Amino acid sequence: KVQYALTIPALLKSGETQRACVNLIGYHQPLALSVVLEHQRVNISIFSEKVQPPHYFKCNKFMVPTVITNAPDFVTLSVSGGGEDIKDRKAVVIAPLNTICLIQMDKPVYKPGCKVRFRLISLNTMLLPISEKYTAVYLEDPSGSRIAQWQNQESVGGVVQLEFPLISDAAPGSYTITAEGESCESARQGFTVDEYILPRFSVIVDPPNTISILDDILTLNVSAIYTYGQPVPGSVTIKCCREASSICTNITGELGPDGAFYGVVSLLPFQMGQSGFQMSLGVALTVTEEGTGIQVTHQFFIMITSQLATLIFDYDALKEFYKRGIPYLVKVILTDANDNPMANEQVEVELAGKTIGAVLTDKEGRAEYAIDTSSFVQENFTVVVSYENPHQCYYTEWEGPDFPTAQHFVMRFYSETGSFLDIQGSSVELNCGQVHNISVRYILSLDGMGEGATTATFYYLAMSRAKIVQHGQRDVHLNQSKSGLFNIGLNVTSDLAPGAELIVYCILDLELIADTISLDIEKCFQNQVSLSFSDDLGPTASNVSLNLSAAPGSLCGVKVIDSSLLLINPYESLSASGVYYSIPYLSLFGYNYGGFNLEEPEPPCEDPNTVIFCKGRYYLPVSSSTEGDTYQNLRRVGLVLGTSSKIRKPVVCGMEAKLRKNFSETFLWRLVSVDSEGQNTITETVPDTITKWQGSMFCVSEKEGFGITKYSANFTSFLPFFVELSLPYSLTREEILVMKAFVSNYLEECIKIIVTLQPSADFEVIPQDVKQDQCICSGGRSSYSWNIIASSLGRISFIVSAETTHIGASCDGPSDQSQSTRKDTVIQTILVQPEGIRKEETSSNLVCVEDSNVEMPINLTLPENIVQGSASAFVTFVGDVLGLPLSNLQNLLQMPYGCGEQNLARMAPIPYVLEYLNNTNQLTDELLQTAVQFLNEGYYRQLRYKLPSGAYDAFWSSPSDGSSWLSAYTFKTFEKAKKYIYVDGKIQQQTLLYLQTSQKLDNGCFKAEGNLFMRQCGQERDLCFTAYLAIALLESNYSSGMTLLDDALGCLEAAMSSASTLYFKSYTVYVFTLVQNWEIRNTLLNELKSKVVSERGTLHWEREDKLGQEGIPLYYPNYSPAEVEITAYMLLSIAKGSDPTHDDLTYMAQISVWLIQQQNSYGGFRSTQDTVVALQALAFYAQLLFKSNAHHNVFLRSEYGDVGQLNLSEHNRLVVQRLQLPEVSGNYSISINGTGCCLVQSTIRYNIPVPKENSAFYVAADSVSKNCLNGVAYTITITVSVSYRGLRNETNMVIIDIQMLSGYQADYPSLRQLENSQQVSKTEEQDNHVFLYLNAVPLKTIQLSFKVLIGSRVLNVKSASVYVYDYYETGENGFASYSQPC
Ligand SMILES: *[C@@H]1O[C@H](CO)[C@@H](O)[C@H](O)[C@H]1NC(C)=O
Ligand SMILES: *[C@@H]1O[C@H](CO)[C@@H](O)[C@H](O)[C@H]1NC(C)=O
Ligand SMILES: *[C@@H]1O[C@H](CO)[C@@H](O)[C@H](O)[C@H]1NC(C)=O
Ligand SMILES: *[C@@H]1O[C@H](CO)[C@@H](O)[C@H](O)[C@H]1NC(C)=O
Ligand SMILES: *[C@@H]1O[C@H](CO)[C@@H](O)[C@H](O)[C@H]1NC(C)=O
Ligand SMILES: *[C@@H]1O[C@H](CO)[C@@H](O)[C@H](O)[C@H]1NC(C)=O
Ligand SMILES: *[C@@H]1O[C@H](CO)[C@@H](O)[C@H](O)[C@H]1NC(C)=O
Ligand SMILES: *[C@@H]1O[C@H](CO)[C@@H](O)[C@H](O)[C@H]1NC(C)=O
Ligand SMILES: *[C@@H]1O[C@H](CO)[C@@H](O)[C@H](O)[C@H]1NC(C)=O
Ligand SMILES: *[C@@H]1O[C@H](CO)[C@@H](O)[C@H](O)[C@H]1NC(C)=O
Ligand SMILES: *[C@@H]1O[C@H](CO)[C@@H](O)[C@H](O)[C@H]1NC(C)=O
Ligand SMILES: *[C@@H]1O[C@H](CO)[C@@H](O)[C@H](O)[C@H]1NC(C)=O
Ligand SMILES: *[C@@H]1O[C@H](CO)[C@@H](O)[C@H](O)[C@H]1NC(C)=O
Ligand SMILES: *[C@@H]1O[C@H](CO)[C@@H](O)[C@H](O)[C@H]1NC(C)=O
Ligand SMILES: *[C@@H]1O[C@H](CO)[C@@H](O)[C@H](O)[C@H]1NC(C)=O
Ligand SMILES: *[C@@H]1O[C@H](CO)[C@@H](O)[C@H](O)[C@H]1NC(C)=O
Ligand SMILES: *[C@@H]1O[C@H](CO)[C@@H](O)[C@H](O)[C@H]1NC(C)=O
Repeated sequence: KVQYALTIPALLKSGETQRACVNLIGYHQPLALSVVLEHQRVNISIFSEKVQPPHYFKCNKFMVPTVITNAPDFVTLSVSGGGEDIKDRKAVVIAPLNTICLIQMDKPVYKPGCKVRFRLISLNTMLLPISEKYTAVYLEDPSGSRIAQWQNQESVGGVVQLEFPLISDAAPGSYTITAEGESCESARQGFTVDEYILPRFSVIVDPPNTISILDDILTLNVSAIYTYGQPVPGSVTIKCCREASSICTNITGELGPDGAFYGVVSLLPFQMGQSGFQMSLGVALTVTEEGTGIQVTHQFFIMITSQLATLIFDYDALKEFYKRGIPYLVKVILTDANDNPMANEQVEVELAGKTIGAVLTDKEGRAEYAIDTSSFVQENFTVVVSYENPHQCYYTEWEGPDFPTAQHFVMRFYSETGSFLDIQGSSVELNCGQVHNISVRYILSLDGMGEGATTATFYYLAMSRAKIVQHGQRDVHLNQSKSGLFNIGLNVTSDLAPGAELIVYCILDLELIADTISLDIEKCFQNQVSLSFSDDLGPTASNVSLNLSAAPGSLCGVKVIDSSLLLINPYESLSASGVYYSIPYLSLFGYNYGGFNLEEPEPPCEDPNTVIFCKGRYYLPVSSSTEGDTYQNLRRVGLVLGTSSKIRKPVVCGMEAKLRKNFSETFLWRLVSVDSEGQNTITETVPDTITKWQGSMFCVSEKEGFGITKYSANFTSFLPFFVELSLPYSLTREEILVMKAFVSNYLEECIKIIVTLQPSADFEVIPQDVKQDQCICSGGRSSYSWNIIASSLGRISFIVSAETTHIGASCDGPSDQSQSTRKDTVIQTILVQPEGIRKEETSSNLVCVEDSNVEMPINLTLPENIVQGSASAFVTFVGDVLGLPLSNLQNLLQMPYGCGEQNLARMAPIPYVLEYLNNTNQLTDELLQTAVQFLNEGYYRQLRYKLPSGAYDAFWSSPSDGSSWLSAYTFKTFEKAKKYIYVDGKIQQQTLLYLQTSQKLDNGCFKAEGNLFMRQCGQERDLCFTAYLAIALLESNYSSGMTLLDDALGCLEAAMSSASTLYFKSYTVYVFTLVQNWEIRNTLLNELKSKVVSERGTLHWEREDKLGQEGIPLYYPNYSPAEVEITAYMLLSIAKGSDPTHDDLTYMAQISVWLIQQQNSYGGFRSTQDTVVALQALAFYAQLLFKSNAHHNVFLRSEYGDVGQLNLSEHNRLVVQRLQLPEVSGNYSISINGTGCCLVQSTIRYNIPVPKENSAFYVAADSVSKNCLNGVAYTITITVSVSYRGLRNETNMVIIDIQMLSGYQADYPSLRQLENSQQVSKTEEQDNHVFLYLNAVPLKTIQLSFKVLIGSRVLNVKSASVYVYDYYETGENGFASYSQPC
């Protein structure tokens, strides 16, 4: 006879080689086989062999033709021979496959100020590199807007390397990535960038997390640590209790040796064992400090349990089918409390309703019994196990059983002739390169394969992902009668991916009996990599050598990362399992694939009313609904058989189925290629940070594949001799500060040390007369200190030193030849600044000389009551009119930034100045690069304030329903500045749509949102906003056909009779110049020209604020910021004329000289909204006046001699000439000769001691101590009061900046508390100044309060200053003093 079997997967994978296995047996004459995978048109030739005598088990390769959409095909088998011929036809589905794109994100957690290092990898379905082209690689901020994009990223070796710096702001959240490709669909990825906050404490506690009722002691192992690993002396108090139904205890302790508290808590006061239960013991632990009153609180709940003993079923062994004659292996796992093994115990197993086993455990709660399954013909067979011991404490709560109990429900396994195969499953990860010997048990009954032959062959098959690999045959000699086991020599290799399913079957005479399991294989990646450093230990500035080897001809990307991250976010992208799980169809399940059943029709149902004469009684057929046989053993692995033998159970009708570390950057990111066998040496330089240096790589090759390293190589860099200095940021003149130098020894031998401070003449040092050579040893640190007099000015550097005379063997034993000399000197910086506040006085001038000479003097007069020693006289020359605001673009104004409008002053005038430079043939490559960098940084900073509604608002920390004016400003600036840097079009579209929806048409006028920007225009706020919206629309390159623009022009047309405001008239003039008009613009500017204020050679427009024209109630400040904006629009409008005539160039000069007069030493004029417009107008005006050569030589003289002889030319046209007068009270006179226009600026810088003598913006600051001890107080509390006493309608956004009291620091929790509370819109700290942005300050006094810690202690502390000023009008300001509470 002929018995045959095809084994093929049901779902073939297109384009990759698979295997088909054939199992012919029984025949005697030679045969001729043919297997064809009938595609649409072509015939494949899987087998075309001449088969010869019996036992033909061969499994042959074939290539699946590539197909783009899953399609069903047939497999035909022919057995043509001399005798019987067999024809068979099964069905399979050929499926398509994509290519996989992966993102390697090194440094899993990111912080602001870092560099995100991409890596795109494209792979075939088999892990091989392919060339891939990308078109839409870009990032996305948590707000959902694209930040950066790359175009046409071509892959060189299947890997694309990208970099992206992250701005110092870096809005915390989860940035995402999109990487669209010609084959991939979306290679999405995520970030976990978090705000870098470093709390001064970190408390560590590890509760048992579960306590039994019969427990009397609860032990706590709690400690606390600083940020940099220092002990925290103080008091730790812990209070724990619980509620009862419908008592508390508390203990305290002290620490200090190293930081540790063994907080034993007795449960006797607690009602453990009584009705005062709540199943949860709450615990609150608080740690404090002796000096500072700051405390850290940590609360956790400890579970209260009652089930002391637990018995469970391990669902790895203990299969769900029972076979006749094969013992059923019952394995029970016994654990107590928090999952601990048990000693010798008896678990009683009930088979059906009677205990049969009484199994003793194996000293680890791993008990096993062998239920004899012979003569079981039932269909359910529920086995139950229990922990019967009438001594344990088992008081259940949910009215459950009184002893641990588990139940397992099984099924019956069918086989026609009577024979069964079982495979002893494995519950461990099988390693690569090792032959394994999985065991198979078999019952092979009589009346089956045939008595008289004591030999049986069991065929053997494995399935890795969707393909058959490692076929085999194991033949057994039946020396005994019918039972036993044999070993399967499986050869696990890298070609078996995770999840390899094993199949063993035997074909007896008419029955094919098969059993399958689901082995787990470790991930080996068919490649080998041997990343390894050349030394585990080294100094902090050593030359690290790295020796990597892999498969020949491999492109191989390396990475070295601080492992401090892996203790925070242990989720590495591109792990050993992510790659493998990114593979389609790695474990077939059934026959339903792509909407195709692939299942042959069921056989006919046997009639259940036909009697049977079996032994002596009539019988009737019966079949279980839920059962298992060979067919359900397959159809689960996924194979397709075509055997003649029976593989399905019979069925009868009527019974159917129915962040705490300062980790540094990755210092190598190379992508090296491997030459020959592979001995590449990667050489880099280690950074200074003292951490771990775990190294990994992914190492692809076009021939074999890539192998990720398994155990990352580890490196450690440390300094044997540590010296550290702690200093405050700034100090006050003639103040006695103490220096604290920590010297530490990490050598195994005890050492001595001598430390010396280099004396200097700039600053004096108090001779402390302290000298002790402490015999410090391993794990120790000293606290040598010195007294420093701050009798100097400005920047001073402190240098410490060491000599390391040690006598290593303790102190008595001489070192001899053990060490020679260790040198470690650390530089430190200090800035001493005179007492008082800073003041400036700038008088800029423009010189227009045509072969003439100018001898203007310098009119400088230091004010009376001035601090001596703080005085400097400064002179600035620039070769171009708009030349100075080029080196100071990022710091155009000294004001603190952080609001929406404030931020649009470091990127708003840069497009205009760049356009001016490009137009007057002066742009340079590096200057353009710097301008682009500034623009891009500004875009990153400003993108943070965007609301999801599409509108832009200030104070992202305190959102309020968007701000229409700020949205218009940001939209206009982005549209103007999208020529150079990348700008998302969706963001502009969304903001424009928000402007669309912001109709709110009060009569014919638009209405603006927010109430903190046009606070000075009065009731005309709507008209002013409409005019500004029109200005933005015109100068964003929009024609007058838009609906918003047409409506705005219609609104502005009917405004001449009303709108008697000199602020609104300027806006209307500018918009009617932008919309080129001859009559309306002309008559409006003719009206405005009448109200011009004339000075000596300069013309400008005052605010014309008739309401309250006085000088005492805060109206004396002459430099009103408002008039600068109006004059700048006036200059812009007159410049944007039809043809500037000779009678109008003089007007240009007379309006520009005054405007350029109000320019500070940095470029900013008066405020952000003013300096932006002033710079734009100055750029446009200087566009119309330019000299090719512009010869200028300038020299400054005094009554004693000539200071300097500077020269200005084309080469010296964009760099600023800076000079300092040696004498601050001299008699100086400058001289400029040549032709052209130049700027000369003379400034005086000094200090004044808080001139609080007059009526102003009333500010009063005072303080209280809380922890005042022996003089200096550890914690301070500042409370300030602000009130407004001027004559204005309402006030605008105001800032109060407080200078910290010498060497103190801001209390970040207190500042954050002020931020969360709704009194200050935003709080910021930098360089010992804290800025608080108040939205408004009314006549009613506003009181604020916040705390301040102590850093480096200092005595003889002088006063500090609190300064309040309106951000948009610095004329109304107030000063207040601040003193130490003690
Ligand atoms: C090729 O396949 C066809 C079915 O399309 C079938 O006749 C047979 O398997 C092959 N015939 C020839 C002539 O190769
Ligand atoms: C498959 O069988 C054919 C029969 O002639 C044989 O020549 C071939 O080497 C076998 N293997 C492959 C991969 O074709
Ligand atoms: C713990 O706090 C409670 C507060 O009710 C107090 O009564 C008790 O005295 C405290 N424990 C100690 C040891 O002081
Ligand atoms: C913490 O570690 C173990 C675990 O509780 C304990 O034996 C040890 O005594 C504890 N150490 C301290 C300092 O409490
Ligand atoms: C099997 O049949 C018995 C008969 O009463 C029934 O109690 C049980 O719930 C069924 N199922 C299992 C898994 O034992
Ligand atoms: C598995 O067991 C068989 C028993 O004879 C032995 O021959 C073989 O070497 C074993 N394989 C191992 C231990 O890897
Ligand atoms: C297992 O497979 C590997 C890879 O082909 C081979 O090198 C090794 O010799 C095999 N082991 C045995 C025992 O055949
Ligand atoms: C590389 O190492 C060598 C000696 O090991 C030496 O040149 C130096 O330490 C390293 N190179 C640089 C540039 O630091
Ligand atoms: C953290 O980063 C580096 C150390 O590698 C250092 O330059 C920087 O100042 C550190 N910042 C803080 C706050 O410690
Ligand atoms: C390196 O560190 C890893 C961290 O888990 C560790 O498993 C490994 O044993 C260490 N050593 C080497 C040589 O990888
Ligand atoms: C500038 O100084 C030179 C002398 O160095 C003098 O001859 C000349 O007339 C002055 N003026 C101009 C416009 O060159
Ligand atoms: C400028 O000159 C005037 C004389 O008109 C004098 O009063 C004043 O002190 C000088 N300095 C300043 C800064 O105004
Ligand atoms: C400068 O202006 C010219 C004039 O069209 C333009 O082609 C060029 O791109 C501009 N350069 C820059 C850097 O914008
Ligand atoms: C925008 O500028 C382009 C010049 O690049 C100009 O052709 C166009 O008319 C302007 N306006 C609009 C609405 O495109
Ligand atoms: C012009 O400036 C250059 C710059 O080095 C230098 O020759 C000198 O200062 C000037 N030469 C003159 C004034 O002849
Ligand atoms: C400073 O120069 C001016 C020039 O007129 C004049 O007052 C006098 O020569 C000098 N004054 C002094 C030195 O006080
Ligand atoms: C300032 O504006 C307010 C707006 O409510 C109004 O009282 C008046 O027009 C002005 N004067 C005073 C004193 O408020």
